[PDB]
Amino acid sequence: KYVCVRQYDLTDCGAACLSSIAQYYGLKMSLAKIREMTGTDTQGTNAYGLIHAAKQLGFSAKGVKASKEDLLKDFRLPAIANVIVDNRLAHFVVIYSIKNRIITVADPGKGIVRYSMDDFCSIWTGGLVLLEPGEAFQKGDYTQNMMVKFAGFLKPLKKTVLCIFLASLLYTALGIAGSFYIKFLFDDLIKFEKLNDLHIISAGFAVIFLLQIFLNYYRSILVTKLGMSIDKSIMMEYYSHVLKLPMNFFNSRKVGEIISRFMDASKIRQAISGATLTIMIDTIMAVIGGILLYIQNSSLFFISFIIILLYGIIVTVFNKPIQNANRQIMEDNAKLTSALVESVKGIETIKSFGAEEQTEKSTRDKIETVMKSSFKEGMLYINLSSLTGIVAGLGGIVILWAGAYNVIKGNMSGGQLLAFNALLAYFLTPVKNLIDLQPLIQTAVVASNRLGEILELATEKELREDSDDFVISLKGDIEFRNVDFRYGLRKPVLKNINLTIPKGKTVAIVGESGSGKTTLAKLLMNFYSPEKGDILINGHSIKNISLELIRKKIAFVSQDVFIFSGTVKENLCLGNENVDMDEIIKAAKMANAHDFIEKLPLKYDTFLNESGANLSEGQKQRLAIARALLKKPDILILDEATSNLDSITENHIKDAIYGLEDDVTVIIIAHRLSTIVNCDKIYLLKDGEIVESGSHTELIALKGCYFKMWKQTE
Amino acid sequence: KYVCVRQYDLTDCGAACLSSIAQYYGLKMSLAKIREMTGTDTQGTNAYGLIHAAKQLGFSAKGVKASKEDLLKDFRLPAIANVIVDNRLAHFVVIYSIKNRIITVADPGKGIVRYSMDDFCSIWTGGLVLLEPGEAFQKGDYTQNMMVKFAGFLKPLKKTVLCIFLASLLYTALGIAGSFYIKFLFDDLIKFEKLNDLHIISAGFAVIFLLQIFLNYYRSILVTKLGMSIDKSIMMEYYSHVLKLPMNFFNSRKVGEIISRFMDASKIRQAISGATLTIMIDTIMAVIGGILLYIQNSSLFFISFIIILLYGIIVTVFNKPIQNANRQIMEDNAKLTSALVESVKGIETIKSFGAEEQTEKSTRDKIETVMKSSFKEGMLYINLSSLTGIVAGLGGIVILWAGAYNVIKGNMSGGQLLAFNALLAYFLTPVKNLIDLQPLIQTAVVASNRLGEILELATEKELREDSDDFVISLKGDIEFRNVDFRYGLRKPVLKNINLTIPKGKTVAIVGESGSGKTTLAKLLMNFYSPEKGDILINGHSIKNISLELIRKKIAFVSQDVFIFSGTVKENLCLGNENVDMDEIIKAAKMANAHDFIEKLPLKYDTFLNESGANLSEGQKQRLAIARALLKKPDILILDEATSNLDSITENHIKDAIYGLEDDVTVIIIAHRLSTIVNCDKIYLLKDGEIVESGSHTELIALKGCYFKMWKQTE
Ligand SMILES: CCCCCCCC/C=C/CCCCCCCC(=O)O[C@@H](COC(=O)CCCCCCCCCCCCCCC)COP(=O)([O-])OCC[N+](C)(C)C
Ligand SMILES: Nc1ncnc2c1ncn2[C@@H]1O[C@H](COP(=O)(O)OP(=O)(O)O)[C@@H](O)[C@H]1O
Ligand SMILES: Nc1ncnc2c1ncn2[C@@H]1O[C@H](COP(=O)(O)OP(=O)(O)O)[C@@H](O)[C@H]1O
Ligand SMILES: [Mg+2]
Ligand SMILES: [Mg+2]
Repeated sequence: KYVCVRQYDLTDCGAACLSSIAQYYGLKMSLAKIREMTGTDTQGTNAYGLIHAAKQLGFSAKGVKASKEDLLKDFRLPAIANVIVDNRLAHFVVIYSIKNRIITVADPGKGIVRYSMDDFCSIWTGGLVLLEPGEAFQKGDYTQNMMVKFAGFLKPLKKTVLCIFLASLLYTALGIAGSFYIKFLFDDLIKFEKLNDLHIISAGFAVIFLLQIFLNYYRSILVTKLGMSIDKSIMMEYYSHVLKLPMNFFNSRKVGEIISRFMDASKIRQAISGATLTIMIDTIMAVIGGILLYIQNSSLFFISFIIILLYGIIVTVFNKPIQNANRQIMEDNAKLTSALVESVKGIETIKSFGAEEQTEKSTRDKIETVMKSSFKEGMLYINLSSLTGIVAGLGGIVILWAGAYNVIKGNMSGGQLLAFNALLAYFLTPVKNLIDLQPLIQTAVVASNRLGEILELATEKELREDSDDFVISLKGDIEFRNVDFRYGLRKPVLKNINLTIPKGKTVAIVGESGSGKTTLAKLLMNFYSPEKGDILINGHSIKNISLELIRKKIAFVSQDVFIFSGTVKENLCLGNENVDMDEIIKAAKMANAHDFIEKLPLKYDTFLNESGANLSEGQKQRLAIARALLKKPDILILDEATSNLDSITENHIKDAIYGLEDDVTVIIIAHRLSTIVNCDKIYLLKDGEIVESGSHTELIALKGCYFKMWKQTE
Repeated sequence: KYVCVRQYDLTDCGAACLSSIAQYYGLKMSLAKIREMTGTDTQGTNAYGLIHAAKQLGFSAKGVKASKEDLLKDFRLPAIANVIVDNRLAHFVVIYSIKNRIITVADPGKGIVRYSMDDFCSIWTGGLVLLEPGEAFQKGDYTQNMMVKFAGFLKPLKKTVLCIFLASLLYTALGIAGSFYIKFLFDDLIKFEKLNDLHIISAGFAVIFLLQIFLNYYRSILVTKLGMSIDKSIMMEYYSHVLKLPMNFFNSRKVGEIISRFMDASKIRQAISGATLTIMIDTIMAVIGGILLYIQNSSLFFISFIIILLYGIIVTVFNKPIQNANRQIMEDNAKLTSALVESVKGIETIKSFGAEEQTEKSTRDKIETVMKSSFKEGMLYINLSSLTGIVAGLGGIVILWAGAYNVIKGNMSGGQLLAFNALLAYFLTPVKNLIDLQPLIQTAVVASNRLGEILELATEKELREDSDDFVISLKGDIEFRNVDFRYGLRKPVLKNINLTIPKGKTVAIVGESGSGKTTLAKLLMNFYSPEKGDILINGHSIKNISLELIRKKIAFVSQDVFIFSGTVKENLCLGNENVDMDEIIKAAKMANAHDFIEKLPLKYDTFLNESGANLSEGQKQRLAIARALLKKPDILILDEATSNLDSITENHIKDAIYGLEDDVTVIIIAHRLSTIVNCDKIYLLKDGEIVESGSHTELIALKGCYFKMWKQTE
């Protein structure tokens, strides 16, 4: 069988292909784990990541660039081929069989498809990855059934589910009892002209219906409460786990990918609470209805069974094409909305270049594509509805025909036929719902896998080693031994930095843009870990210091500061909750912010709308600096904290942090060389290694890269 | 009556309040016209904007701060009051009546509400705007009916609407004829034991049903085609008008506000093609069904009429609360999504400050609020469904009861009762749909107004003056006369900006961040117009040159560069539709971009994913510079176009610009002073003024702000 693992996101096509190959060869594991192994980033994965993950997964993989002629030759069928769609997006596919000019490929985006050779090589890039099990490829099933894990949420709520079951049973029994009103009307009351009996029986059936309505009300309230509880539990569990995952999880994913998993909570709930309750109620409901129908007449029961069989066959046949059309519509709508967002976000360039006519044409073409996909799905739905209506109406007419024939033959009465028509609802609707549960359960299973593969990921605290409790301070020499680092599986950023930062000293790191300075700042702060080597504080390894203390004694002022929607009192007290106002005022004094914030409306409680969109960039930078010095750190890192600020405020903060109390280490990452000349030591980093060090005068005396940069920049 | 104009967006509370006041006083205008009159930006309007718009509208408006005791006294009741909603939003409300300690206020976000004086004063800021009509307040109704305007898309589609109407009439007639099968069964066939007649009549009714199904198929296909056509037409008209609007429309609105009308298009279409057709079909079909039911039996028809009256009353009663609950749910979901996006985007700061615990608490609280709103709406729906089910089921039971009574009394037969039960569908479903049209029509009207206020806005071309056809190029001295400017209604950016760029000589403009240099760059390109004075080229006013020529002969490289999703060639040729590859290569060389593009996969057709997300900042900026020089301009503006470049590329672009042929004017807006020294003339901008002009030699010698900044920044 050709395994085709669906891709959950837009950037895990290669991971999906590798998972498909592994499952075909007998190894099934989490797709999130493989996506971590392949070094998948926000820009998808590449061939090298696939080969590396296959090699370290047990396979014996290799890469090869081949033309169309090489495909005619013989080799291992299950290979991964890099393809390009629409002179556009680059995907990966799994070739499963090279037949006569026709190639079967599993594409994670679409499914199992057949491409003729010519168009395949038109879209297939020359790259190719060959896989084959090696010496150590122990087969396994390292994954867990995730519907059971989420269904375990029903254990605390067994009292609510039990009441729903009883209410549903009583509702069904009352409805079945009340469906015989039409039988009692024609066979007994109308025929014999009984009036008092008519009134009494009608009043009794009205009371029965009112009881049925009350039971439905109670059951609906209970079901709504159960669904809300399950939704809240699932969303809160997912969010609580996500907030603890390491930093390499957030930089390998987009905001949309993380946020969209919340809808998966409702998708799972719709089958955890809905599908199970529907099954339990409708199985007994349909069994009772079928027994009663067979009691009424066997032939009519068989006719109704044939009707429901035809309905189920039609629905099962139409299942997959409808979901394919829905996926295509979703893709087209995403493309159209992305184009609209891009064209309205860069409207200034379009206006300047006079491209308002071609943008309109492109948008119209995308709208046409969306309409074509919508028409395809609508035609599918119309065909399905027409077939279902034919089946239902012709079955009803045939049931009436056969019932009239049976009444004529004397096998049954007219009231019995009308009672059969009434019980047809209580027999067919449960089975109809049971059949219709199939599309919901598949979507719920997909969402359960998508949301629960993340829950298996180890958090940041679980990956840490054993910590030594005798360390209570981070004051001391900061030693960078031979440190390697690379963001995932890209080219290395840091190669052989080996430096020492003395305690209580103002140290500066300068270099070209995109050279590995912010990377060093994040490495010191324990975001990510060095691939090779160690980082030491006061002679102690960075891995042996508790994560809570390491994040509480190191303050960061990033290049792209972030301010959350809230009061200034809350934006300046993100971590701690018990802090005096005097400390906040003192912290804002050194950042040249208190005078600015005082001019704002009210006091240190003004709400910052839209992540501080009313704020300006320099003001937010001052706020971030104030927060950093408010944290009272042992090490303070300023990653270009004065890039936007004017000369006066920059000088003010420079003299403020220059004369700080206590032996608090200060590191300043600078792009403009003239900004800092008074730093105790200056480190020159060019392409991932330090080349020069010392005081500013010392590097000037020693002719080298620093002097050339100073001369060409000043 | 108390007028309460609801707000269409999140930033038009003050505009909605002013519109409500005007409508209360007899003047009705478009909300978009008022919104642009108030100077509403993306952060909303304030008291000054409302006062200015009211004075422009003929009112005699004033602004004053009021205390709690001030409300005790008497003043003009219809006044706008600034309030603070949930310590987050600076909203505006319209006070209408001051009753005994209870204040009636129209809030555009909620409706007409009543606040206790204590609670209001707790949520009411001291500010107050008093409005009163002046000498010139000629009333009117300066707006059009958007529903009638959007109903004009049915004119070319009058043939399709006619086919649908005829098919629906035939379908309804066939169904009404086929509903008598059960009447023929019991009164004629079963009673008299007719078998061959039974088979013949059953076959005939089956054929009738098949014809009905075919008619439904054809009508559904036509309806789908009609809906798709109308939706596409509305969407394309809206986008075509939006692309032609001035820039003050695009920077006063968010991206979401502009994009959200593409769903309003579908909302309008749902009533353009749904409401009219439903009315036309259902009125006639309900009339026929009611006449037939009255023919069958008068008392049962009256019972069914009472049933449908009760259903309509219940639906009308439950209309408003359901939509209020839905709006509340939408607001809460939007808040939760915004919080989730904020938390995910700023995960680095949360981790660095160890604030995962409190972010989880805030998200849980927002989830709880969402669940509360969801439960309120669910309970409203449960109550509505229970009442409707009671009415329907008890009506059916009562109809069966009264029909049996009439059959016993001899006023009708059993088959007549069964036929009445059958025709109950064709009588009750039409009126049910007509009653259910109310939520669709109101939402469609709101969406139509929202989408059509924009279409009344004047485009960029319509606001221009007469164009001089004798102007063919913009090569000449560029004179800024006494020029004032201010974005929207904020603090003015330029005061007396007066300067002269010589023809063909490279000139630089320097200053602080947020000083008003990019504003000058936009002003020279007809984005926005100066409040006072004129801008001239070669003695010709900027307002007398065709907008097509101005945008064609001026090239702009903004501080932020936008790259559109597409091949490099398409981006480099955004405006012109015809150009040879040699010029593209030549332009790329002088911007130091050709070498980078060569190393990319493919040569120049490399599609740039996600608006060029693959490229770096320097690569994007070099590509934009290449595009601008490819434009072949007469004036080239570089608004900080060398910031992200390294020194080598900076020098290459610098001496490429200095090596430009022809007398092409070059303007360079520079932040770093050292970046430009060789410019022919330098203008210094500090506060909306040029205080010092000249080359580097004289400006350094002359003591002033430029000398101080050069000394303190180098
Ligand atoms: C909650 C949602 C409910 C929605 C339904 C809304 C309606 C609800 C209420 C409906 C009741 C009122 C509607 C009319 C009912 C009688 C009509 C009829 O048969 O015609 C006859 C009624 O004249 C009579 O003789 C009266 C005797 C009543 C017969 C039994 C009716 C059973 C309905 C159960 C009662 C309702 C229980 C209420 C429970 C809901 C007239 O023709 P006749 O045969 O010649 O009459 C002989 C005497 N005569 C010559 C003097 C006239
Ligand atoms: N989040 C990320 N994911 C993948 N690669 C990154 C990320 N951030 C930076 N890089 C890469 O690492 C290199 C180092 O950049 P960085 O150290 O951030 O520059 P700077 O030191 O100027 O802040 C860059 O060339 C960039 O391509
Ligand atoms: N899109 C806008 N809407 C409203 N006000 C703006 C907008 N852009 C700029 N401003 C205001 O006008 C001034 C113009 O500054 P600007 O020329 O952008 O500075 P710079 O030359 O450093 O880019 C700014 O101080 C800002 O407050
Ligand atoms: Mg950086
Ligand atoms: Mg600028």
